[PDB]
Amino acid sequence: LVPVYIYSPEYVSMCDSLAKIPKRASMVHSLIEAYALHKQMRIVKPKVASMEEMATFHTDAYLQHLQKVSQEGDDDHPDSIEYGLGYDCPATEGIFDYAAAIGGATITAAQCLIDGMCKVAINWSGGWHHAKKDEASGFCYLNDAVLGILRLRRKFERILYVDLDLHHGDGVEDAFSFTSKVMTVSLHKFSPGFFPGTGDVSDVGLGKGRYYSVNVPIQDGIQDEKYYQICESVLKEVYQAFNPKAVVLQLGADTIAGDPMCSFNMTPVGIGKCLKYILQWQLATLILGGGGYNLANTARCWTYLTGVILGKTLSSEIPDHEFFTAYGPDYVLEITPSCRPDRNEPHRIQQILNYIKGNLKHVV
Ligand SMILES: O=C(CCc1ccccc1NC(=O)c1cccc(C(F)(F)F)c1)NO
Ligand SMILES: [K+]
Ligand SMILES: [K+]
Ligand SMILES: [Zn+2]
Repeated sequence: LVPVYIYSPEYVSMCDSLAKIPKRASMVHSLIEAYALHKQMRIVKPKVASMEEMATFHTDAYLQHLQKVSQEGDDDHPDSIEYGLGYDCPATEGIFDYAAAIGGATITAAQCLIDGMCKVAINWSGGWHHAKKDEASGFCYLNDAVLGILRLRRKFERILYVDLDLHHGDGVEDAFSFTSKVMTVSLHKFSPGFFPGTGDVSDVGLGKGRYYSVNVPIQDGIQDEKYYQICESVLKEVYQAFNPKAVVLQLGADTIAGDPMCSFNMTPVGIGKCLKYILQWQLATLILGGGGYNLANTARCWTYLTGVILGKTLSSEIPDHEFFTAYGPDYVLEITPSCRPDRNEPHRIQQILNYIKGNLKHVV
C-alpha cells in the first residue's frame, strides 16, 4: 500500500547526462526529497535492462548499432541516419547505458507491481514514448513504456496506457496498434507541423486492435478545467468499456504553462485531477515522466503529483534544497497559467468526445 519510488544515485546521475535537458532528473528528486516525500515511499534501486529484456520490443540490429555508437560516436558510422539518430536524437557516447538504465527502471517498476509489493510504482525519469522498435525518434532512444507494458502482461491480461505528455504517444501506440490486449489513450497537441503529426481522433487502431487506440487531438492554450472535462469524459468510457487490470501512465510535463513548447496552458493541479481519477480505480499503476523542458516547472509538477499519489498536501513555499535558486523569483510550488487564448472550440471538442464514446461502444 506504500508506493514504490524507483531511484538510486547512479540512476539519477546517468539521467542527468542527456544533453538538451541537463540535471533534470536530479532537480526532480532533489525537490521530492526536500518535501520529505521519499520517507513515505519504498525506495527501490533500478536494475539495468539486459539485451534480451530490451530486445522484447527492439530489433537486435538497432540495439547493436545503439551499443556501437555509445562506445565510439557518429564518426566512422554513417549508418546512424537509418536508425533515427541525428539532430533530434544525438548519437553521443554513453547513451546505450542510459537506454538500459531507463528501460531497466521501468521494467523494475513493472516487476514491483507484478509481485504485489505496491499498487503504484514511479519512474519519473522514464516515459520515452516515441521510440520505435528499430528507430530512435523525438529524443527517445528506447521505449521504456513499451518494455514495461510487456513486463506487466505476464500477470495482467488487459493493460491501459494513458499518455498525457503534450506529444502524441505514437511509438507506444504503434507497438500495440494490432492488439486488443493493450489500449493506448493519448491527449496531445495535433496541428499541421507539430511532432509527430499522428494521433488524429480517427486514429483508432487496426485489425484485432481496432477501437483499442484512442486519441484526443487538442489545440493550444487549453487550461486545467477544460482538460479534465475532456480527460474524465474519455477515461470514464474507457474504464467501463475496456476494464483494465493494470495502468501505465505517462505524465509528461511539457503541457505545463511556461514550457518552451508554449502550446498548452496547464498547471499540475489540472493533471493531478486526471491522476486522482486513475488512482481511484485502485489498480496496479506504473507512473512515468517524459517530456518536460522548463526544468524547475517539471520538478514542481512531478513533485506535486507525487504528493497526490501519497494523498499529502504540500506547502506553497519551496523548501531550501540544492537547486533553490532555480525556483525564483517567487519560490513557490504553484504554477500560474500564461495569458494566451484557448483555441479549442467547444463544438469541435464535443464532436471529438462523441466520436470516442461511439468507438468505445464496440469494445467487448
Ligand atoms: O516532447 C517530446 C520529445 C521532444 C521533441 C520532439 C521532436 C522535436 C523536438 C523535440 N524537443 C526539442 O526540440 C527540445 C526539447 C527541450 C529543449 C529544447 C531547446 F532547444 F529549447 F533546448 C528543445 N516527447 O514527448
Ligand atoms: K499524449
Ligand atoms: K491497441
Ligand atoms: Zn512531449
